[PDB]
Amino acid sequence: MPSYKLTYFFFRGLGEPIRLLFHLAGVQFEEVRMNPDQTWLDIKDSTPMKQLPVLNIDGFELPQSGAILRYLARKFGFAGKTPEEEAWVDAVHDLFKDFLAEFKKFAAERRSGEVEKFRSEFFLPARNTYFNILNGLLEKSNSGFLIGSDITFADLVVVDNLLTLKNYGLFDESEFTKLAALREKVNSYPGIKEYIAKRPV
Amino acid sequence: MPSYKLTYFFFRGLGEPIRLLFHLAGVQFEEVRMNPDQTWLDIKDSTPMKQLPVLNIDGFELPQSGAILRYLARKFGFAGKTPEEEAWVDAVHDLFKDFLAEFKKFAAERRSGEVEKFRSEFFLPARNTYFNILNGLLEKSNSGFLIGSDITFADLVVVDNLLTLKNYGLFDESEFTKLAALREKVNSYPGIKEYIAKRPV
Repeated sequence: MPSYKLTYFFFRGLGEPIRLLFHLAGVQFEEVRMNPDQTWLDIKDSTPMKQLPVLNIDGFELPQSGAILRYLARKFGFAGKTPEEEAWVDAVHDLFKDFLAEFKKFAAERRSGEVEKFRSEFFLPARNTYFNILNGLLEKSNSGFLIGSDITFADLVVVDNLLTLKNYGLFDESEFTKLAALREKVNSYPGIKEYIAKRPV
Repeated sequence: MPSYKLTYFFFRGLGEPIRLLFHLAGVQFEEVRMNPDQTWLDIKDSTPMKQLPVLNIDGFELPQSGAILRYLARKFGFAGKTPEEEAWVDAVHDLFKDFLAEFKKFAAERRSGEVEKFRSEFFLPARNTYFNILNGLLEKSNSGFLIGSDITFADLVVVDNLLTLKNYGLFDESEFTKLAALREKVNSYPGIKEYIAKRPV
């Protein structure tokens, strides 16, 4: 009877996929919320790698969303259907992390200073390429999920971001029929539909 | 008999740890150095996720430095022992990556445009934090390696960067008696030692 504990912030950011993961695998976990508006230095300074989220499973401590995602997805069997698919999961995820950093660069710079769609020409190009690679796997894929015969933590990681992307008005569900379908596919997926349901919008 | 190719540029960059792995392991692979100053637009486009390095095991491709490392590292036996140990290697790897992103963020500003040490007093707080969490493991270590009873692909990734940081003068072997200690253990490691001896200084 192992108990799972995830310490993270109020928002979705990096921990949401891990959340959707636990729900996808239907394994109950206890979430200790943190306040980024009232966090104490000594408390953050005592986190495994001085940053959240952090997983706790009967003693074991694991920081780094990426690491955590895989650790659980691995146990719950949503890390990949074979040693080679798993690596592609790790692949799409890395692509994500890469883009995620290009996005944050935009998001954190569109409130700096005034026509500046100029810097919106580092992002759109990047976002576009990103979407191509994603539409490449989608173009192929015969299951609806990015890679594999089923859903993997790569589908989560990518869509949760299509959400925030959407909210920053950087993702028009229209123009991107394919990704749209995926977002739909993973949101309606049992375990997540119920979760995304009562989820503080 | 399948063949192991790695496509990547003339320099160390992101692919070097993968190279260190194939040697440290002893598995035979061939390198396809690519010209960063000659990549024909359409050549880049037809790459798995339009980016190098790329692992090839006979018409099987793996598009991510991290995906490629973990993939091989698992097959080769340097991903970590127990699942919990592996998760930490994955975590220390993610950390390195978070850090790497800062280093670039510096090197860039380090020659753009003016004694902007302020950005350099934005880099150090990232630099040090990184080094600390890195020291914590290094202490808790009984092997002399970041995590586990032996070497891990995580170390490969960490020491390499320590070298390049060195070249950028952002690291002093004596100032950091521990991290330096680590770097020695990896370079001298049987297999790596040979290889690094024959690579372009």
